[PDB]
Amino acid sequence: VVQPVIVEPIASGQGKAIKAWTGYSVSKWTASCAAAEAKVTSAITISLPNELSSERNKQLKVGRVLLWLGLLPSVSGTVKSCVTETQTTAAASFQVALAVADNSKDVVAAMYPEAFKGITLEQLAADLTIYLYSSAALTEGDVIVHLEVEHVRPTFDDSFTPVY
Amino acid sequence: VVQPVIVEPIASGQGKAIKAWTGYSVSKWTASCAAAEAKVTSAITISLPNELSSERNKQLKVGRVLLWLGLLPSVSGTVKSCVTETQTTAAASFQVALAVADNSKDVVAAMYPEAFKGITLEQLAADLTIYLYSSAALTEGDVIVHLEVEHVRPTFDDSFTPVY
Amino acid sequence: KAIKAWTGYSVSKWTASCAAAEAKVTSAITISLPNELSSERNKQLKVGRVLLWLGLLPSVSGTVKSCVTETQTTAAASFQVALAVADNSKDVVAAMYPEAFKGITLEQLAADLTIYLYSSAALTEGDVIVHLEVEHVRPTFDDSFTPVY
RNA sequence: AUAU
RNA sequence: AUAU
Repeated sequence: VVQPVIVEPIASGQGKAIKAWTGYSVSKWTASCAAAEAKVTSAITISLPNELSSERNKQLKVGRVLLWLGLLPSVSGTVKSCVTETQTTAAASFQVALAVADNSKDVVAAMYPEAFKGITLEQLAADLTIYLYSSAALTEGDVIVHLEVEHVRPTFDDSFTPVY
Repeated sequence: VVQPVIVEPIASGQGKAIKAWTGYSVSKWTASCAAAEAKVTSAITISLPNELSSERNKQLKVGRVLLWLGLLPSVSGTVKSCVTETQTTAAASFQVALAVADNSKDVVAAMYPEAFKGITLEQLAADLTIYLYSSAALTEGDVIVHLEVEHVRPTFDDSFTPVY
Repeated sequence: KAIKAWTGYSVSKWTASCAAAEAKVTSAITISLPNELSSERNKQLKVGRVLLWLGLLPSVSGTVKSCVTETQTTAAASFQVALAVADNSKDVVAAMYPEAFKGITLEQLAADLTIYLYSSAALTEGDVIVHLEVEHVRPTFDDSFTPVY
């Protein structure tokens, strides 16, 4: 039997949003890029936001990392990123990366399910780095790297600080 | 209906002792305090006592923490303490302490329920410090700081070191 | 009798080469993880029993000692603290570490502790090969192929 | 073997 | 995600 199918076309914002894990919550930050000459791989350090910085909030567990890449309207060359482990020549990140966000493709993203699981939010901040590459020269703000990280939902959100 | 009540007086030792958590035990150590002039906040590094120093032992997780303050009979000014995250200006500890041991009040202790939870015993020793303030000059020996820490009853000291 | 590993735990064995040093010097060797255990995720694996060998060359004569103990300030002190030391003067040239590193992460093994080597006589690089075997929870990942997109 |  |  041959089922005739019709492919209804989707508009941009219509992708399935991925819900987080029961008892986890996604938080997202942005990292503005550095300036660099063409074909230079730059490193960007993952900086934790603030809420996720107290000693209790730091020990949180991670468990799905999504890499976005919001380059601006006038950029031209190919741009790439990957969140890998701190590499010793930067470019090599791209040779091990389990996923690379390339603007050359339809979706400029990278997802890391089963890759950085069970890591401490602080651990994420320490043994991994974000790498950026572009075949053109970048200026202080062309590529804004979005990092979205799932982690156990915190306990402080639940109470007031006692008094006394 | 109005309930008549009599408030029978408690002497000193008569306070309730707080029991630990099933699967936990409390270790206590003393930290003698160095000398300093009046109105100066000093820093005291939390040093791990020996049982809790081997690597297996170093990773027990922390539960609730209690801070005592045993100052000797000839002291006079106000004395204050707290265990906060290693502050950049010793005196700011007091602006962020969720509990302060002021000797101006009846009980000279500070407890830390729901704060510091889940941290590693080594982490305690690393990213936190004790601060002591007094309105008068101190000499090495007054104000022995007592620190009592809850942690997973160690699996370790349930066996001898092997032979051959 | 060969010691079986634990259910779940598999044993990883790897070597490290001698450093070429002078007589009576306690040198230090850094434990570095073998590539298979090198991913961010594999590093989080928990350690179990750890064993230490000593595969010295047939002509090396003198006493050779080794122990795997927490990173030291004064290398030689390792021996005064080592829960087990490997000698060649003894019938057995091993150091078994039961209950001593039980809850550690492979990552911590590579950071928190080091390997030390003493020899009464001076050594050439490669005179003594060090074998270190670590029980670690079997990595889940070995059962999947890396995705392709 | 055990533990959370 | 797994899986306990």
